[PDB]
Amino acid sequence: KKRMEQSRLNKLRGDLDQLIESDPKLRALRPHLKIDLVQEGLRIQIIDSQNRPMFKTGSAEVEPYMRDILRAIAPVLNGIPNRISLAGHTDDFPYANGEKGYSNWELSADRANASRRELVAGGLDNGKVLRVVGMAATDAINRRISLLVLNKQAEQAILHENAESQ
Amino acid sequence: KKRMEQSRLNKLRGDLDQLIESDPKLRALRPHLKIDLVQEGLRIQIIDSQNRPMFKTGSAEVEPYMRDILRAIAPVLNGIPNRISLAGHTDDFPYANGEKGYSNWELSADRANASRRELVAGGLDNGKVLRVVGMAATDAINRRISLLVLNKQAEQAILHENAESQ
Repeated sequence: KKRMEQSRLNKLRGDLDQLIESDPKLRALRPHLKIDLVQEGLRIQIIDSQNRPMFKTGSAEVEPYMRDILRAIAPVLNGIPNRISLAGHTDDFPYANGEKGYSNWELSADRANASRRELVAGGLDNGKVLRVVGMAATDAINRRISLLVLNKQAEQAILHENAESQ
Repeated sequence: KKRMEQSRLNKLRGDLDQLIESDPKLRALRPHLKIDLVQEGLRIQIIDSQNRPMFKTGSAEVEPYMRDILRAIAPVLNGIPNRISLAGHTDDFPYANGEKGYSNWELSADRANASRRELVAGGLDNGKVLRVVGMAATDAINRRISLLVLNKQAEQAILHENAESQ
C-alpha cells in the first residue's frame, strides 16, 4: 500500500541518521544537514552559507565537505528504488564578474547538476534523479541544495505534468 | 474563487491563440506550439526537433525562431500575475564533444535558463519565473521547452515544498 512505501522511507531516514552519526566528518556538519518528511516524500536539505559554503564563490564547483556529504549519502539513497528531485536554491546578492547573462538562476541550476554529478560519482544509480530544479530570487542570504526522495504519488504527478500527452 | 483564476487562465489561452494566429512567423511554427490546461495551470509546450530545432546543436544558444516565439509570448504572459515554472526536457543521444561532465542534464537546465533569459529580454517581468527545471533521460528523440503558468494552488505547493520550514 502506501504502507510499504512509508516504511521504506522511514527506514531510509533511519539509515541516513545512522550514517551521519557514525561519521566524524558528517557529525561536524550535522547542523547544515536537515532531514524531514514532506507531502511528496523524504526531504534532505544541505545548507550552503557564508560561514560554511558548499560551493566555491560564484561557482558550481563543490567544496570538500560538500563532496564528502554527497558521496557519503549516495550509496544509502541507492538502497531504495524511489527517484529523486534535486533542487538548487540560490537567494544571494547579484552574481558578479564573468557573466553573459549568467545570474543566480544559472548558478542555482548549475549547482543542482554539480550535486547530481557528485551523487553519481558516489555510486548513485543513473536514472534515480528524475529532475533538477533551480530557484533564485532577485542577513537574507539563503542557499541550499534540496534532495527530495519522492514517494510514488509525487513521482507520477511529475511524470504526468511533464509528458507531451494529455 | 478558483473561478477568477480559471477565467484569467482561459483569457490568457485565448490571447495566446490570438497572438499566434495573427503572426505569420508563429502560424508557420504552430505545429511545434502546444497549449493545454493541466492540473497545475496553463501549459505551453515548444517542441524542439531534428527537423526544426529550437537550439543550436549541443548548445543552449537559441535559434532565430525560438527567439521569435519567446519574445512574442513574453508580453502576453505578463498580462496576468501568475508565476511560471519553466522546464527543459532533453531526451537525446549522449552529449558529444566539449564536456567536463557536461551531459544532457546540464544541457536541459541550461536551455531552460536560456529560454528564461529570452522571455525577460522580451519583456517578461523578473520574478514571474518561480523555478527552472531540467529533465534528461539516459526515433525516440524528445526535446522540448515547457512553460507552465501556475494556478495559485500549484504555486503554493511549490513554495511549501521548497521552504526550509515545516
